[PDB]
Parts: sequence; C-alpha cells; structure tokens
Amino acid sequence: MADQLTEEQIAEFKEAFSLFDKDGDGTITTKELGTVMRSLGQNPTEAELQDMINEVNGTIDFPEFLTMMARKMKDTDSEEEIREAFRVFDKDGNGYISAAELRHVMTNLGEKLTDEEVDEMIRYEEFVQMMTA
Repeated sequence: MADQLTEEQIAEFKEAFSLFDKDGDGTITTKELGTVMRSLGQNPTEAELQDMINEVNGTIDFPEFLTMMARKMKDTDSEEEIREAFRVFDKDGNGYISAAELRHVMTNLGEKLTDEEVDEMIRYEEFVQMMTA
C-alpha cells in the first residue's frame, strides 16, 4: 500500500535513508534502524523499534523500510487528511452549519449513490467516522 504515500514524502525519506547509510547496501542491524528513526526527527519508543525489527537478521532492505514507513505515515496521513477534509466542505457552511446543508452536498454529489441510501445512513465528521468503521 504505497499509493497513500506522497511523491515529496517518499523523496524526502529516500534522501534521509541515503544520507544515513554508509558505504554499501542499506541492510544494517536494527540498531542502525533505530538510530535512523531517531535522526529522522520522529520519537519512536522501544516498542516501535521492536515492531520495526520484527517487520524486517539485521537486514534493513529498502522494501521493508518502505513498508514500515508506509504503515506509519499512512496512519499519520489518514489522520491529517481527515483533519484537513473536515473543513473541505466550505461551500456548505462555515463549520457543520446544518445537517440538511451537508446532506444536500453529500447526496447531490460525491459518487454514484442512491438517494434513499444517504438518508437512511444519516439516521459531518460523525458520518465519515461511521463510514470508515
């Protein structure tokens, strides 16, 4: 699931990975992975380091690094995108002004959807959270 990743994000993370590593391949012991995470600016605890080691004997391959960063940055980007898109519907109102106002935008647009299904699901962010669950 590398599609949730941004081109600039993957470029920056590859740049950091290339700067951290020494001569040779990127496969070094898990202590190197922990130190790279510390240098990247993140605050990974011992449990996060253990999970990253288990995901990847002391070989940090670019695919495994990309996968662990994919899951982490994907959770982070999902949270950030939810927070940003909470204010995406600026035309409906200032903030969650009316249930009918949001329902009109959600039913007149969004996807090929059934008119009665939107009303049934109604009975802003709460609807998105319910749909995600």
